[PDB]
Amino acid sequence: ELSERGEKLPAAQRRDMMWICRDGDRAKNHLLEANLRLVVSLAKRYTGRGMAFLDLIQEGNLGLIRAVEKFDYTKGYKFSTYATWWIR
DNA sequence: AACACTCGTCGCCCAGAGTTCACCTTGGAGCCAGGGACGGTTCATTTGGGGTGCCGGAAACGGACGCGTACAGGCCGTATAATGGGAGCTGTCACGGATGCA
Repeated sequence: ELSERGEKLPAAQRRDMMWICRDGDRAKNHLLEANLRLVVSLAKRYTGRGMAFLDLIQEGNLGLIRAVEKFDYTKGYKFSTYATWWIR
């Protein structure tokens, strides 16, 4: 929003925003690397037909990306239950 | 064993078979002369008929044209919890050389 129709942002008001942006992206990454184990545990079951183990794993990884992007913590549910549907 | 009769065979002699040799007729075979009518040709009609180009238009007909419907394929989302694969079967030998360790 500040890019066009903004203000000459001072350093105190710019560096903090940049830092929190990087922090959020890093936290997202961290959750993904945490839950790849759930991804592989789910994808182990669909083997033996069509495509290979690693292809299934990477498709589950894409599904996990989608699940994290569309997750909602306010609902007070464990993340695994929501992510399983998207992985599948 | 002694004795007294009738029949082919031939020649000859006269008449015609039928054949030749050899005489008169007469229906010609055709040759030409003359006269149709005749069928092939040609040319006058003769209006009975074929003919037609185009259209008013009536109706089919071919298609455009606009606007509805139809599954096929695609996108999307599902909130207890569910957090590291089965399986592979492997009896070769020669052997040159790199090669990871010596």
